Amino acid sequence: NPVNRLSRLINTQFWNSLTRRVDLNNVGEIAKDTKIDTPGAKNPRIYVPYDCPEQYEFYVQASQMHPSLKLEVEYLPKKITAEYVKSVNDTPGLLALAMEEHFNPSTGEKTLIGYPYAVPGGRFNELYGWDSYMMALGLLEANKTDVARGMVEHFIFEINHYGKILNANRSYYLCRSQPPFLTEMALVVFKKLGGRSNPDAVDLLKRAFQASIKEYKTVWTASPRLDPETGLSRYHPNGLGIPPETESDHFDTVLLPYASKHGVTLDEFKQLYNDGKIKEPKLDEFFLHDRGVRESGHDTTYRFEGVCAYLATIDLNSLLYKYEIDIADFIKEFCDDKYEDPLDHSITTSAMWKEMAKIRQEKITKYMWDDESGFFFDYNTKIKHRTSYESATTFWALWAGLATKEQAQKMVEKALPKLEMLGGLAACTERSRIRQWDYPFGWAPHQILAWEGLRSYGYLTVTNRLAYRWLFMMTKAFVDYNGIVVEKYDVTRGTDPAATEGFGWVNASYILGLKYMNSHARRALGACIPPISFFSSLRPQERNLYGL
Ligand SMILES: OC[C@H]1O[C@H](O[C@H]2O[C@H](CO)[C@@H](O)[C@H](O)[C@H]2O)[C@H](O)[C@@H](O)[C@@H]1O
Repeated sequence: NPVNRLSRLINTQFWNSLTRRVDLNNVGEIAKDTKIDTPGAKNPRIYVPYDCPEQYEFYVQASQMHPSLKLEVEYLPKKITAEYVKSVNDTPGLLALAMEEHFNPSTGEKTLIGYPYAVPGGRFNELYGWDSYMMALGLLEANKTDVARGMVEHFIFEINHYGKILNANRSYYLCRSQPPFLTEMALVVFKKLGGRSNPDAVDLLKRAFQASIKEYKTVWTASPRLDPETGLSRYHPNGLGIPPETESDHFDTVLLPYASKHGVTLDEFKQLYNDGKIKEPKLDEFFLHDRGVRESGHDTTYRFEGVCAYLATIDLNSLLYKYEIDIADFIKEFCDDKYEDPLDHSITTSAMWKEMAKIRQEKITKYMWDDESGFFFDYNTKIKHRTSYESATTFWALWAGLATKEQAQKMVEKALPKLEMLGGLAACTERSRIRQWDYPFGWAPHQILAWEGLRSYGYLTVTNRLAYRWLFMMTKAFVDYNGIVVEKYDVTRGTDPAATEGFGWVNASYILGLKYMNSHARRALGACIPPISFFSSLRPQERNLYGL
């Protein structure tokens, strides 16, 4: 049965293939980076913060065992400047992450070994920000918790030492980030470890919310990201120059007009721009929006390219609402409703946080919600106007819990039909739109968040329907492509003419979706029954379970 075959592969072979753990021997296997080709990328390299002498010894000694790798270890400055990262552009490296202390019981000798984590797979050998929530959900269903806990330990380390949750842990990501899930990601691992019963669980919960509170204040509600007028946050990374990790050809088309304006060859224009010599304001802004699109994880989409820096997205501000609610709960329970940030000595109560979320919910509705169309749009903070682009991320409002019941149903009735395709939810409506993250492409995170969001607001029959559509499409591809799991899916079309690891959040979308399926539906999936045929075959009251 292909449903059980795919599931079984995801739970065992796939996650193991994607799992990474740093020991002394595997460095340079973990440090492999194909995305940046340049003379500095030939030898493996790791960067370490100035706070971690013990980690420095670990990796330094790692180079001493296997000089074959020619691995180079380098400390990092206490203050990491945008200019500084531009300097390591041509000499990249992997960033150290959380380490687990393991003591010899007889002789007490302490050895360091990395916490486990999952990579998205393939070209991406690093821990990524918003993939890791998706994967951790799937790993907790596969009952590998240590892999999920490791990533939480990593996000904590990322926030303290690197100042935010990184797009991924590499030199060239140090100014970027990605949509925050840390609060909810901490809760689901807390509950799996046994909750308050487990003292290690409670410890972890506190450290993750301590870090979450700092990420909130110092990153997302700080400037430049925070818009003072609206009080809503935008994606505004401080990265400088042209991002190294793209294709050498990638930007050549937009750069070429500027080079001709400056009368030099493009390859010279590239170098002189990265040397700061050319000052072009209009182009400096473009690359600013580019880095903002890469911080949104949606690179690339038409609602963003040339648009989103100034944009306050339903995406980010929804996940912030979840942060504010989660933080409030944490303080009221474990902090006795009094929390004083040890950094700035700021006292806060749950009532205050619960307040802050109420204002956010008000201001989101003010600047975003549209009752006629049923969508949450994004607000441009520069020109002070609302976007017309209909996006699938509007369901994050449900996932966060900031929408009113009235908003939700108007959104289910009016908004959902335009996003619901054969394979589930397209990333945006056809009218709103060949880019990557636009129609006709569905993406796993969009599905996962909408499933749980729709469930919280009381529609799980819609989730059953949308999950069937997605799992059917994934199952048919598994059998038609002979075990190949593909990263991207066209939800409006059918099949076509190393997948041993799959792709992390696609794997997780499959299992998370199957929880919503009863045994009748799982069997229909094994037969590769299309949704139209499956639904029409059900007794009318069973068909109600799918919202039909
Ligand atoms: O072209 C390089 C870009 O790759 C990443 O973005 C993709 O990979 C991530 C992990 O799969 C996803 O979270 C993301 O949604 C994808 O768009 C990276 O995030 C970008 O910064 C790179 O520029």
